[PDB]
Amino acid sequence: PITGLVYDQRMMLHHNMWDSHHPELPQRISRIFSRHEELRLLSRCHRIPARLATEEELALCHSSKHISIIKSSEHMKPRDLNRLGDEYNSIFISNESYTCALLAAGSCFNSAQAILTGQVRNAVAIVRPPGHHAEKDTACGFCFFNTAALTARYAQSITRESLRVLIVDWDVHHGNGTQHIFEEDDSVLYISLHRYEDGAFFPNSEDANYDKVGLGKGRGYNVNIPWNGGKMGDPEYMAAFHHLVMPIAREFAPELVLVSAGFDAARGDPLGGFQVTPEGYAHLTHQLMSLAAGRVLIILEGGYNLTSISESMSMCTSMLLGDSPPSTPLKTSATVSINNVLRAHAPFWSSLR
Ligand SMILES: CC(C)N(Cc1ccc(C(=O)NO)cc1)S(=O)(=O)c1cc(F)c(F)c(F)c1F
Ligand SMILES: [K+]
Ligand SMILES: [K+]
Ligand SMILES: [Zn+2]
Repeated sequence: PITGLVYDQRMMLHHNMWDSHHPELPQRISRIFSRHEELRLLSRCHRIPARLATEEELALCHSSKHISIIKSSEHMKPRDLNRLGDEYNSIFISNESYTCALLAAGSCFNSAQAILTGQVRNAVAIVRPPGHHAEKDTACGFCFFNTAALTARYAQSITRESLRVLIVDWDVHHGNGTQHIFEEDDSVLYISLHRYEDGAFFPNSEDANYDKVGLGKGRGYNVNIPWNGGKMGDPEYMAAFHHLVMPIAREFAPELVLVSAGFDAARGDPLGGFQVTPEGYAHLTHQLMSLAAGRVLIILEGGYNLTSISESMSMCTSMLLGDSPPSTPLKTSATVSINNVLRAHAPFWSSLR
């Protein structure tokens, strides 16, 4: 009945040479770690060591070319780091970026290992850079390799290839890379909540809309819950979990739950525009703990208000440790969104009928 925690300050070395105020700050992870200490959560966890992902583990989800190109940045001069970064959508690169992305992924592998070997029940991974925009063949949106996707495949690689993994992605952005990597896969259920605004919200693709339900054997195993019409918060997220995430997840009956846990839907986030509270994130975590015999790994993705993400992710760890959850009409467009997803997925999930 133990909660694992992974954090390594080396992941702070990834930085933006040209704009030291870029919102994907090194101190994102140290602020979260400090708040865990400050709230006396750290001493209640089992510390799991960070490690580098291997290049063969990266090949679970990424092409050898993508791996080689990102690895080549390790010794690039600033001019070439700027040029390579600019070939992607919203990427900055320093000489330490590749190392840090390996550390983020390997830390989560070690956390998934600790859960699956029974050394801990659940775990939290305070990692950067994030992962969920990363595609098989390209970097995107502050992400180099798809940490959560890789962790799902790593978990399958040490148990069975068809181990049922649920990925709940509550970062305010669509995890396009995660969706694409698993789009034909019935072993990995991807559920994303994200601001959409009819394609105007980053990453600006109709791939994030509710009618993208998966392909082939994966049809039904991709659930997009897209928000339109401005600011959402706890009522909308609790409703989406009650009508959609939890009924589908229970029917899927995952053997492992990964949370792509960006905290940029948080109150105070400058990039998400939403108002999910730390208590709200606590309740979302508490709900997910009812799945997979409690085998839940929470993985930091985005989230840019340092105070918001520190309080929100700490509230999640508090829930993993077994603490009692803390203590409103939906916006009309949120009801429309939830009903659109319900109609899209009732063909595949009996719990929605
Ligand atoms: C496009 C916009 C949404 N951004 C990129 C982004 C990507 C991923 C996440 C995330 O959290 N994904 O899960 C959050 C933000 S930006 O930060 O505001 C931004 C930063 C810059 F440095 C720029 F030069 C620039 F033009 C710019 F738009
Ligand atoms: K998401
Ligand atoms: K899928
Ligand atoms: Zn995000």
